[PDB]
Amino acid sequence: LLRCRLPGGVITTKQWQAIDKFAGENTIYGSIRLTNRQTFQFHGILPVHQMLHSVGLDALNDMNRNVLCTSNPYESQLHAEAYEWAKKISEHLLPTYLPRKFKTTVVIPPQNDIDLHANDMNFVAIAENGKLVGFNLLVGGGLSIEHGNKKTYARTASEFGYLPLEHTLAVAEAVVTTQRDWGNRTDRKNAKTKYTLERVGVETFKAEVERRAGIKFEPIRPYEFTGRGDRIGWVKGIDDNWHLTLFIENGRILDYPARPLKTGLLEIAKIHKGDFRITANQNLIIAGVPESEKAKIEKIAKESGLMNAVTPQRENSMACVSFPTCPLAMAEAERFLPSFIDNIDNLMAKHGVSDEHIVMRVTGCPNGCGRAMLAEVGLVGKAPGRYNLHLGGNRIGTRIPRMYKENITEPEILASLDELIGRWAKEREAGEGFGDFTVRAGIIRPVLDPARDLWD
Ligand code: SRM
Ligand code: SF4
Ligand SMILES: [K+]
Repeated sequence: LLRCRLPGGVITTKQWQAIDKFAGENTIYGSIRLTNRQTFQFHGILPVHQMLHSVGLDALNDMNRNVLCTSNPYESQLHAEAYEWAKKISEHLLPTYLPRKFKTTVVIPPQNDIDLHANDMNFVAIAENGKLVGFNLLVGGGLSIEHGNKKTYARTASEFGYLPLEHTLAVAEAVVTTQRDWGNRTDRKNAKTKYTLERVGVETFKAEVERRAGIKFEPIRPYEFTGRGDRIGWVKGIDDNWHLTLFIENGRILDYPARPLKTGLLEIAKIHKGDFRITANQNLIIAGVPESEKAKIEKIAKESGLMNAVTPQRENSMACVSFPTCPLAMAEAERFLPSFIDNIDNLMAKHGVSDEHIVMRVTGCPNGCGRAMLAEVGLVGKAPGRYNLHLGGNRIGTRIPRMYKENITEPEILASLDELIGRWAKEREAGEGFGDFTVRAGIIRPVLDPARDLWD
């Protein structure tokens, strides 16, 4: 279990070949596991720092996790600057000791693919005339909970205000230090930023950040999100460039009988002009493909089974690693997701909603790595084969789903969804998401203030 610092999930084709080699020859599993934080993991390492350092990669006292950045913006030209900033914040935050681990993102509306509400500090990019002018700052997200411990809770980030580009690093540093100083000095399970904010208050925390940064926040600049999914397939970039996002189930890159996913990515890496981008949805973008090269790349991806069509449901589902490698796993996640979505796909077809999707996530234990606490339908592992079923989040990921059923099995989960999906298929308003529908139709009460109303 070794993880690399890879801001924005951008990795070169050279770096890819290096990690592909190591993964194959020096680990028990032989796989490359793309994570939902835009980096990769090796499992069962049997020097790695030299191998990493040799291609210019460094694995993260340092409570800082990988800084995320919207991987495939609709306004393609914005990525370069946003990525440059994610990278600078990353280097800037590198060693103070944080009470708990600190997570940061750079978001480019209208996409919340990085799932900002699961993070401590978020910089939402504001652009004027194709140029970034500043960031809206949202602080305090965190999903980790402890079963039956009403003192823990998932929380969404709070808006602090807008800041011109020039103040970015000063503000980033100020949030980190304020949290470091005010974080709970006694208990580890309450030292996270989401808890500090609720203890001292957003305005109190905010005022301190302004004092330390040497700035005064301006009012929030308008922004909205329309989704969190990747743009599977070919999308037109800038110039004559194209981006091919490949759906990779569970982000597990391995050669399977008749689906040489790993070798395929190696073949592509060898002829690929630009680089790759690991997404927050555990997928991979082959970025900067000249129009003339599309066919070459597509042929390989197609042959290798990297372009096998899946339903929109499968593309919008996610699970954490869990067993067999995670020591904290309570129930299967990555290994349960595939057949579970086979079941959900059947249910979607049965109700005539096969072209629809429900943001569905499974996390193997309450730590919440699979980000089930920001899903429309979240499954939270409680024991072997048993999960807590949560409903009521929304497509864009700005609402925490309340627990609907507790410690139930797959057959029980499937029966409840069969029924709920049916009602949604028939009673929903035009373009209404499943999560919103369960809340509208009174199937589940919404979570309006997590620190106070998440638990029944
Ligand atoms: C690989 C990854 C899951 C995935 O399927 O993509 C994952 C995997 C693990 N996470 Fe996580 N976490 C990962 C994203 C997150 C997220 C979601 C996110 O950041 O977008 C969360 C929820 C958000 C949050 O932090 O509140 C998350 C909250 C945790 C926690 C609980 C943190 C807390 O504040 O209490 C732990 C346990 C701990 O650190 O104590 C943890 C622990 C772990 C460990 C490293 C278990 C351990 O401590 O020994 C898991 C490794 C399993 C394995 O065998 O590989 N992981 N984990 C995601 C790796 C991110 C990365 O590259 O660093
Ligand atoms: S949610 Fe739990 S089981 Fe899943 S990877 Fe994180 S710590 Fe392990
Ligand atoms: K995926």
